[PDB]
Parts: sequence; C-alpha cells; structure tokens
Amino acid sequence: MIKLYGAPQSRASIIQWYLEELSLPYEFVNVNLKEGEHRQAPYLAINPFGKVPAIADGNFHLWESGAILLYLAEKASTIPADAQARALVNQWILFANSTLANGLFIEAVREKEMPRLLQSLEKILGRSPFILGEKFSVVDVAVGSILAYVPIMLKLNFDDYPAVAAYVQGLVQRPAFQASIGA
Amino acid sequence: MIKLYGAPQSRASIIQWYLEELSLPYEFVNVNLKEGEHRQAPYLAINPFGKVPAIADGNFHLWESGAILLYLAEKASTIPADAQARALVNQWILFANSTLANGLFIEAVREKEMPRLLQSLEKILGRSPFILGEKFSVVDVAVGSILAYVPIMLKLNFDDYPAVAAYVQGLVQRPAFQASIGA
Ligand SMILES: N[C@@H](CCC(=O)N[C@@H](CS)C(=O)NCC(=O)O)C(=O)O
Ligand SMILES: N[C@@H](CCC(=O)N[C@@H](CS)C(=O)NCC(=O)O)C(=O)O
Repeated sequence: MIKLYGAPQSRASIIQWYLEELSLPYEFVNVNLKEGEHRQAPYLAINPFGKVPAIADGNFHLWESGAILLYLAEKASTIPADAQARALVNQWILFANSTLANGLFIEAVREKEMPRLLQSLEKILGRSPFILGEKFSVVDVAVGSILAYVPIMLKLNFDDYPAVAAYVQGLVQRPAFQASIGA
Repeated sequence: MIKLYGAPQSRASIIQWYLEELSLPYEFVNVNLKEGEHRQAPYLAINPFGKVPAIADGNFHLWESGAILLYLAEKASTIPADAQARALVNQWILFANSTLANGLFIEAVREKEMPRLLQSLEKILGRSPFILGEKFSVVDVAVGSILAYVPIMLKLNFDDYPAVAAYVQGLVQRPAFQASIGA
C-alpha cells in the first residue's frame, strides 16, 4: 500500500485529507523532524531535500505535496485524461503551492497580494460551488487546504469574502477533512 | 503557434527558453505590468489572478509557469508516459516553484534553507550532467532558471558548490537560453 512520510502539523495532513476523500488505505510513517531524522541518510534516500511529505508506492518514491496530490488523482482516475485536462489541474496545484501560499503567508507581500487573491477567488467561488465547477476535486484539496490554514496560522478571517468563507466552511465540515486536518 | 504572454524581466522568459529548446515557434505578447495591463479585463480573462506568464494554444489557455512547462513537455513527448514518469517531472517543477525558490529568495529563511538546498543539488549534479541524468530536460529549465537568477538578484555565487556552478554556467551558454533569458 501507499506509505506516507509525515510529521505532526505538517503538509502531510493535506495528503491524508485526499487519501480520506479517495477512501484509500495507507501506512503513516512518522519522521521525527524535531530530532533531525529527516536530515539522515535513510530519509534523504526518499527525499534528498529532507522535507515531508513524501510517499513510497512499492519501489516508487515521490516528494512535494503537490506532486503527490496529482499522482494520487491520476491513479484514481477512471476516464483517461489528455494533456489539457491534466494541465488545468496542474495549474491549480502550482497556484496553491506558490502564488497563493506566498501571497497569503509571506509577510512582506501579504498586504498587497492577499486581498487581490481573495477578490479573484471570490468571483470564481461566487459562480460555482467548487474551483473546477459543480464537483469537488483534488484542486479543492490543494487550494482549500491553504485557505483553511489562514484562520489557523494568521488569526485572519474571510468575513469580507462571503463566497470564499462559505467554500472554506463547506470544506472544513466534510467528514474526510475532519478526519485529517481538522482532527 | 503557441501565444506566450510575458513582460520584461519576468518568468515568461523561462517558457521562451523551453520553447527554443523544443525548436517551437511562438507569438510573444508583452503585457505592460508597469501600466497595469495585467489588471485589465482582457488579461484577467486569461489569468484571473493577473500574473504572467500565460499561454494560449488555440482556444486553450493556461497559467502558472510550472503548469505551462509540464504542458509543453507532455505535448512534445514522443513516447507515452504513465503517472509515475509524469509524477517525477511534476515533483521537480513543484520543487522549483516552491521549496527551491522560497529557500533561496526569502530573506527570513535563506540562512538555514539555502546551504541545505545547494548541498543536496551539489550531490545530484556531481553525479550526472543534468538533474534527471545524462539528458537535458524540462526539469533543468525549471530548476536551472531559479539557480541562474541567484547571482543576478542576491549578488551571491556558487563558489562553494562547484557542480552547481558548472551546471549553471553550462545552461547560461546554451543557444536557447541565450535566445531567451540571456537576450
Ligand atoms: N513545497 C513542499 C514543502 C515541504 C516542507 O516545507 N515541509 C516541511 C514540513 S511542513 C519540512 O519537512 N521541514 C523540514 C526542514 O525544512 O528541515 C511541499 O509542499 O511538500
Ligand atoms: N507562480 C507564478 C508566479 C507568477 C508571477 O509572480 N508573475 C509576476 C511577474 S512580474 C507578475 O505577473 N506580477 C504581477 C502582479 O503581481 O501584479 C508562476 O510561476 O507563473
């Protein structure tokens, strides 16, 4: 089965949320970051940059939370996808991992970037329940996890963005979220 | 041909580098960021977050430099790839856009992150000429572009990382790099 390498209150929880959504079994392997386990040869053979999360699926190893989400989404897919359908999913995962996370969590750029990001998301989320339309997808795990960390880590709220606020509330109340990030 | 939306001294040059490596033509369209053209309705209809680069491939539009690189790499592949082969490339593109760029360019984390990132890259690059092995790939465009920007923006060098220094020197001398980032 999939082995997920993670640590307490790390991005491995985002992978656990998607595994809960997909109803897939997995082994959780704790990596003791406080004691430097991630900086030793055994973990560096899984991720040479010593970061969690990572997965092992047999002899295959993979790191970067965004690449793990895309991999799990592809493996679970029932209808074959083309380069354009994968590209739109990749776009949102890259956005969550760079443009969005940076604009919200980098103090030097937050005042300018955060309102613009949320204003753009408000327009999108006001027209459809999920980022890609009527159906929940891996994009909502990627983008939604970053947004859900705003109240948790910055003590900020989405009161000025009602569609964003309702979207994040809807994700937080999903049983799969409550069994992972929300636990 | 692909339309590439870019701006002076921006990440659109990374896409232009890869298009030149693939010997593909493209129609370059400047977006005047200094005059707020990226915040006007025509550009917001391409990228709702008002960032360059973006591409149009016929009626298909795509934003996030990393997603564009993955899309062009998929489109230019002659041998069909499975989820694991795509995942390894996705891993490096996410790394370049998050872990690597943040660890090098965010002042508050640079002291701890930068030597760790460079030491890991030094070990990989000391064993093979390119990140994935013997052959140059889209991963070298993604990672190499970020590393090439280190001397320019931070006034730092790779004197203590000789394989990183020789790898970057090699990339900067490539004709496709000179026709794009080096132009
Ligand atoms: N872009 C990476 C970031 C991973 C990351 O920063 N992981 C942290 C924990 S949340 C880590 O392993 N830190 C250990 C260290 O930097 O020494 C991803 O999304 O997977
Ligand atoms: N993660 C994005 C970042 C894109 C980005 O930051 N682009 C800048 C280039 S200057 C931009 O368009 N800035 C305009 C703005 O932020 O208003 C990518 O890699 O494409």
